[PDB]
Amino acid sequence: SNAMADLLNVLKDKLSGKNVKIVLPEGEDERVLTAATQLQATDYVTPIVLGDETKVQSLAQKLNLDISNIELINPATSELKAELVQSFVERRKGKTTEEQAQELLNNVNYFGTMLVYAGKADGLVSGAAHSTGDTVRPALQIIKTKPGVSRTSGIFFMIKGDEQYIFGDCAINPELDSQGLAEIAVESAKSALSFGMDPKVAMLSFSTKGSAKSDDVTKVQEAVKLAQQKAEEEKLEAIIDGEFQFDAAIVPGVAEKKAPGAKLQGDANVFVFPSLEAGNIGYKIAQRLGGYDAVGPVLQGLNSPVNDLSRGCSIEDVYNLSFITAAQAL
Amino acid sequence: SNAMADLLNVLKDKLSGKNVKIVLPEGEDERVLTAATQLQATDYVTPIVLGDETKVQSLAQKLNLDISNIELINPATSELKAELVQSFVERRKGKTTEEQAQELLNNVNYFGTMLVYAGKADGLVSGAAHSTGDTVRPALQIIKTKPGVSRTSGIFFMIKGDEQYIFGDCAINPELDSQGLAEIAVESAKSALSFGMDPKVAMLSFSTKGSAKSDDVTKVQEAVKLAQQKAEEEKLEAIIDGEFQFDAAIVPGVAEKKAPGAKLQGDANVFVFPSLEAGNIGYKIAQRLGGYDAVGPVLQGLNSPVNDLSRGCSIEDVYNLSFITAAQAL
Ligand SMILES: [Cl-]
Ligand SMILES: [Cl-]
Ligand SMILES: [Cl-]
Ligand SMILES: [Cl-]
Ligand SMILES: [Cl-]
Ligand SMILES: [Cl-]
Repeated sequence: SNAMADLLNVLKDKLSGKNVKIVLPEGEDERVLTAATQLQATDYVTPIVLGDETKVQSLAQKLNLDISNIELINPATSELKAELVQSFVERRKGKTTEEQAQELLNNVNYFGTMLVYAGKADGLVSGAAHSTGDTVRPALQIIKTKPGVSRTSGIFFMIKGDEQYIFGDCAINPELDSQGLAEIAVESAKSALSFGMDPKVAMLSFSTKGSAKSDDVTKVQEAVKLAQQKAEEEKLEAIIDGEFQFDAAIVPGVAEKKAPGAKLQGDANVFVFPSLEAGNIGYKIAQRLGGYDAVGPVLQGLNSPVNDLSRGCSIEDVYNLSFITAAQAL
Repeated sequence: SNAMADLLNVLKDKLSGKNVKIVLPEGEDERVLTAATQLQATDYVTPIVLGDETKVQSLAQKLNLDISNIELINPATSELKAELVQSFVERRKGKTTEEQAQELLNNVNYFGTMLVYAGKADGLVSGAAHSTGDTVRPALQIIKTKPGVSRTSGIFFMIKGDEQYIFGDCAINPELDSQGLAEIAVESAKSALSFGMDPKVAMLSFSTKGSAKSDDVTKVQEAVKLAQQKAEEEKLEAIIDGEFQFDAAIVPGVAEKKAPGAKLQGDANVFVFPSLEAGNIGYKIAQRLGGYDAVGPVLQGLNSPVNDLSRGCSIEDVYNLSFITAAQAL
């Protein structure tokens, strides 16, 4: 099996001919620039690279890359800047002056975020470069969360051989109550659909179907009710159930004994952790002790997708995250 | 490798000739009775089986077991009952009458617990039989936690091939603050020593050494300080450190990057989870996705050890848990 290639093949079938454009603000980053050349040579994702044109071209030359067919935009000299300034001023509802917007939009991450907001591109991948802060920051200001969603959350694809799961929230929210967990469950189901999965979402705990009693157990039980309510409202093509211990969620024989007649019978493929402590630890255990590759974090909940690279990313990481982001944009 | 046999070999070297006696209250349980015969045929653990003598002998016959060399005690007719009644009345400080004690001590779990308290046996393993409640309940009343320990906690040996880790608290305490986590860390270190390990205890979080800020991160940071204080006080032969994400605790290269100069460098063998949600989920992930066997739960913190079997245990589980309990008694 080749789990990463198999995930990409599902995303490619969705993306083929859709012409999705992903902004890569960090054109002076070697990994990003090289990944842009690779994406350009597919049909699925069109990279829009930002930076100083002379510096980016010099870096390409150093790297022995032909970037002549890549769209490369320097914010300060772009014919689009004027419209993006005006839109950013309108979006900010008077919180930013025209002069401030003219200044801010010279920043590659702000400019890139505005390309997405203005419909000139579909999503954005950044974070490889030290000068990029949190990729998500301008996105929160400009793009915002989707109607009905309070906050972003972070998911990972956990992949090994022929197995592919989604785990979340593993990165973002350190304090979660029932409403927050239910939000994560619904967003994760939607993300799983974007990625071509048939979502079966287990809300995890140390209890299975009332086997323990505590405030944290009640929290997850109430989250299941709210998530099911939100899903059914929207006729989401997903099953959401809980509370389950991890084995009851993923082992049919355990489910049969501990959760008889539940909607899930040990066949979950999306796992919602009851806290960030649990999720961060749990994906790291699956990664190291299970030998699963952890692809992410992938952000969900925004009106348009943006995702954040590690400073230590590889070229392949940029390529893969660009595909994931492009799939999210559909 | 044979991870379970290898753990038993360490425990056998400690137990050889020490004549440790483990009470098995459930002599009318097939698994327990068969395990008693197996333990009797070693030198390490002496089983003290309780029950109605005629019923236990009839069950042995049905099972084709020779139990003639096993110590078998019927509480109601035991020559020891009178002394155990008097001791139980004294231990209860007037909360139980002599008549009530005479009645209660006919119960195999109470009688067995009193054998331990009175120094007639060293530990106790129960829980296979439906009529046994929580094995620990009489223990809490009679044996109690060790001086300086508030509560029991539950650990698992996570074993695969040549790898052996301790995870806790994975079973008992649904609400833990810094003091409670520090208690678990110190008890787990002590348990690891009992089991022949050189304990390197990582206190887990979603943060590594200040990489995130939240109340839950502060909780674990403060727990590390308190645990180190308690360990150093007692010149415990253990290292306790944190806070660590799971990969920083167990992967040297991650530790070097994320926790430079920390006391642990990716070489933890004892893992203290920041909550029961995290621990219960985390061991189940290690078990199912990692293919680790999870041996437990093993209780720690009592003045004398008692441990609890699943109703669905095997014969081997009773045998193994008897060895673990006997090791704890040293
Ligand atoms: Cl559902
Ligand atoms: Cl669990
Ligand atoms: Cl990355
Ligand atoms: Cl230490
Ligand atoms: Cl972690
Ligand atoms: Cl068991």
